[PDB]
Amino acid sequence: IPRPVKSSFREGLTVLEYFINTHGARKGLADTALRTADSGYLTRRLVDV
DNA sequence: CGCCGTGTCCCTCTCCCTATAGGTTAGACTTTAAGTCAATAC
Repeated sequence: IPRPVKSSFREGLTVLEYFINTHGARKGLADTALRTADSGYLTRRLVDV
């Protein structure tokens, strides 16, 4: 996002900067959740082989 | 005229009432194993 956020968490974010941060936060959380299953399947296949 | 590669698509796997005939059980009668007492001997 080319804006970008220009406030630290000590100064306190504005409304739009926080709303922009929420994108990446939720994306990372969901990506981690799917990465667990990916790692599990890789482990199972390598164990079988 | 006669056969072979490439492409697309489909599919699969993963994360009512009546009438007859026959079998079943429940219920009571007489018999039997069972619980009981009284006298006795060592």
